[PDB]
Amino acid sequence: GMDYNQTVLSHLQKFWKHHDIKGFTWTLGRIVEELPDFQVFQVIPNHEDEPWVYVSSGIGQFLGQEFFIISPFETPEHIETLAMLASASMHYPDQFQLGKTVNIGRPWVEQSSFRHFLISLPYPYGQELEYMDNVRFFWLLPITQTERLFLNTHSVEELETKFDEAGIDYLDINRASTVWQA
Repeated sequence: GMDYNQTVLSHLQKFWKHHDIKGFTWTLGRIVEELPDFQVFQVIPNHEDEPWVYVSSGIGQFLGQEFFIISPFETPEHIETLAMLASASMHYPDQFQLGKTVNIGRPWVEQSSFRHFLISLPYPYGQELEYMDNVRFFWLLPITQTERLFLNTHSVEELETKFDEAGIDYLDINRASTVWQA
């Protein structure tokens, strides 16, 4: 509800003290029945060399975590994606845990080929963002289609090693895959 959403907003505002943050709500849609008062918060860049961050608010009251997307540009695609994930996480909470992949059902942004996220610790931001009393903030990291397939026969730890070693640019909608299979 409102009090919980304000706790999330305060948490984000404290972490990004000098950024404007916009909140979004629904008065129509899956949200209204399935997760009343759910919000998305948008952390707005101060300059062209900074990304946009979209953060859920409301999932953590049931799941113990919220999720965020780091985007190279402004797009309501992420608002739409997070509403879909709010519904999915209420139905299938076991699939919305660290180390799980999320099938977006479409590219994360239109021109990318990446259709999955890997639910990750918030490596770009650290522990000050990760924890807020009773609730954690996990990163929806886009992964390539071949990376997703790789996770069927290899661990998340192995993939995360490949990510560290490549130094993946998670803001590049066309970054190279870090894995190849025969």
